Amino acid sequence: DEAKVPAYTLPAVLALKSGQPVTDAKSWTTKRRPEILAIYEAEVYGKSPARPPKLNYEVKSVEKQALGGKATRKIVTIFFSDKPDAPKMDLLLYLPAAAAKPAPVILGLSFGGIHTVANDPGVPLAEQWTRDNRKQPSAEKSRGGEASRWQVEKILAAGYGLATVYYEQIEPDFAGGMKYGIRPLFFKPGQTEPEPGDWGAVAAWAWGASRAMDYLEKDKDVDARRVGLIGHSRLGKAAIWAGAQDARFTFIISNESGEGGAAISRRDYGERTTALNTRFPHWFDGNYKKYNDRENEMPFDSHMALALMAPRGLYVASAEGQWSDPKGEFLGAANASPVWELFGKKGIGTMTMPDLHEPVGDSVRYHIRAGKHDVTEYDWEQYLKFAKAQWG
Repeated sequence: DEAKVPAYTLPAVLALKSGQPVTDAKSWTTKRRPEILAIYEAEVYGKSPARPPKLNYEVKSVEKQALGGKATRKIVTIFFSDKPDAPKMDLLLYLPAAAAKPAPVILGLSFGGIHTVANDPGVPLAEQWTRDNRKQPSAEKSRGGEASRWQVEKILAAGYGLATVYYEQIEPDFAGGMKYGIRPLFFKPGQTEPEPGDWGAVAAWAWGASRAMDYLEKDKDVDARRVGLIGHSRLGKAAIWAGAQDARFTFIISNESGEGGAAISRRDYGERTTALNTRFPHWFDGNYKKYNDRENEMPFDSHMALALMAPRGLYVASAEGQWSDPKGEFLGAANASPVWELFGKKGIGTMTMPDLHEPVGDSVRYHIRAGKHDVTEYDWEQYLKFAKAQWG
């Protein structure tokens, strides 16, 4: 019920903390954007390490005519650490078989192992984490189980490749899972746990997407100028911050990403933040918890986080049907859009929430669709049109 939504005044994305106004793109790039990035690094997602000077990886597998002659398939292992039994991740890549040149790639963070992304028997079954917080090999019945969320046939049809990484290889997603992930790798000598401004798990997943990018820009069959990033749900939060931190993504797609993602926090009284920091204490850094239930007012809201993409592409999307707030995510994008105008680009183009199946916008796009929390065939149809507008 929209009459029950509190009203509020958003922090001004185009004013500095002093109150001085941001007057042009120069001033955004040199003054305001660094200040917004610093705010979110300290109070929300946490400080991450710098880019590793050298990527340690191995191309484990390269096959032709995969997917019924439709694709070239690779599988690449990226090591976060020389040690043994150390954290590492398996990047799956499908490039179109007919590719005459290095091809654009959509990179994605996946909720399942690489065997869930297509119905491809050449792909080894991956060990996944379960409802009981155990890790164990996946059953063959699970192959292609996420296939409808990735629609690889449409992507190749459009002339593009798809790259995916299973996110829990970077850090498993349950409270207590940090010890199995990359964050312990960067502790100071005799450091037991993260300081309250250090990266949390969302930040860790984002940092992994950027190491996937490190590899994509070495692969001669990939157009390193034409990579984008997609994430769903909690991984849409990750994708927002990876986009903020990593200028190489020409666009990000953030599908139904909620609180700490695209959604405007001030549309409730801090209860989503508490629920998240309570149930998922690993997601955000220790400073974020002071904002629970408005015990402190946030010196930010989500339109500022989304503006960290400007002037690159941004697609926000929602589903009609729950525990989500689609209009909150629309208003995230619409209130970030002024920043794209500083650069001569077009944003959402409206402040009125559209109806079902009516995509709006140019460099910032939005749609709401029927159905449940998911990624569907309808979504990818609009995403691949976005991608064409973004890539030429």
